[PDB]
Amino acid sequence: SMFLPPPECPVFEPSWEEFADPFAFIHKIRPIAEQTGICKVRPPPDWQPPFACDVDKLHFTPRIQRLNELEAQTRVKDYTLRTFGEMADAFKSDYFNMPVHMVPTELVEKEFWRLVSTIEEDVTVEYGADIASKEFGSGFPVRDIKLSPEEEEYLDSGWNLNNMPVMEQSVLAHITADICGMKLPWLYVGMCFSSFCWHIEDHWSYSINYLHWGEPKTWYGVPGYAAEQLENVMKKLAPELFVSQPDLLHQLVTIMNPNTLMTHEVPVYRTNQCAGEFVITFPRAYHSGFNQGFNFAEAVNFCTVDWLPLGRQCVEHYRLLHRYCVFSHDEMICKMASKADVLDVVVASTVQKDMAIMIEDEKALRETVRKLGVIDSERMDFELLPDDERQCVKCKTTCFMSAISCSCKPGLLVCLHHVKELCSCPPYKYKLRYRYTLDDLYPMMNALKLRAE
Ligand SMILES: FC(F)(F)c1ccc(OC2CCNCC2)nc1
Ligand SMILES: [Cl-]
Ligand SMILES: [Mn+2]
Ligand SMILES: [Zn+2]
Ligand SMILES: [Zn+2]
Repeated sequence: SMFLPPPECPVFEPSWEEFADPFAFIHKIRPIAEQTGICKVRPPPDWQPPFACDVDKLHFTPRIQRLNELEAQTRVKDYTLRTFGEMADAFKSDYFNMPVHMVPTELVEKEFWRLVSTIEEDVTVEYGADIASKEFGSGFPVRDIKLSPEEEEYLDSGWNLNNMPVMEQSVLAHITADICGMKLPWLYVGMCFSSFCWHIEDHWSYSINYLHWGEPKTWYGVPGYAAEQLENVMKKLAPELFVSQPDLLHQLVTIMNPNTLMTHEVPVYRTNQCAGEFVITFPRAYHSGFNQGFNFAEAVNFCTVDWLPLGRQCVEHYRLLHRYCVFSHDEMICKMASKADVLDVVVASTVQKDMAIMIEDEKALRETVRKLGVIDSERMDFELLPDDERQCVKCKTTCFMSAISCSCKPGLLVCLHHVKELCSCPPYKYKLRYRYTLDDLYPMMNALKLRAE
């Protein structure tokens, strides 16, 4: 009745030995956590990263948020940290007529789900969300300014979210294109009820979230295997969310009661993330939540070797949806292959397998377009073109292995799945533009094998 909290997601308390290597640890808990989509990680009691900031010199531009269930919000779009904190505490204090920390978390949760489902209430809140910048930096130590001995100890921690993307078992650790959205941490300043709508990460990546300080962040998570179930429920109740969008900056997302999902047989788990704790989201695991009060979090995307095959599947799914890519998965694979001699050996082995599938798929595609009567061809360094100059006109995929052009429509490309979609000219007028021949690729494949042994 009213709100039934979902069951608790898994909570892990690794020893320092377990904890020291984030990638080994994540791989370890994966059979458990991937069944629940999210999990919480409590670091060893003495892992205590130093937090320090001047609340008067940190500025940011707030986003405003209406709180209505099923209402469309867009994924992306001046306070000091102090003036925001004052506004945030006053809001929670006045809303509940209580001291801001005496408000029970159970109560804030039940109240959140009441207020979002009521048309009459028009509660609006504000929050901060931006990548690390010079005007507002990471909450973790970074090199620059003389650091304290305590800060230096955490500079190279695997769990320092600045390091995670560039560590050795990370797969995005070598991507050329400056995907600032996916290897840089994001900073989040929350207040009571400010919420993150249901979503999955770009390219179905992992995310790792650290709550540096403040009141808890409440999470709901859904395991990856249930992603399409959830989408079907949402399509049915809010179809306006699923119309086509002109770019990445136009994704539509919404607040939705997890009990609604649970009624439709979608497994949902919850947690309250407190200061000093990590939440990890797994590939294609839907998640949402809201902040209990004034707080400060930091989060980053990442991709492990476990993720690589899912990344390929995600881009295929993006193609089916005519959804824009953040980067080319094939380009990332080939970039790594080209650096095989310095790859971690397990990484080399995993990349080799994805590359084999890529090559077999590419062979079949090239044979198909040849049979359609595309004969002329020319090598092309796709990686040099801005993304918006190499997207398939039909399905918006970022091209890299190959594409079709026609002199009839200068600058336009289709991927090889959409050869019929470029123009009315006969295919013999087309050119196949390709990055590699088979012969270019097999030394790269062999290098990976040698590195992998
Ligand atoms: F996977 C690549 F290496 F890119 C690749 C794959 C296939 C290809 O052409 C095939 C298919 C058409 N006949 C010759 C072999 N050329 C290059
Ligand atoms: Cl409302
Ligand atoms: Mn997320
Ligand atoms: Zn296409
Ligand atoms: Zn043409």
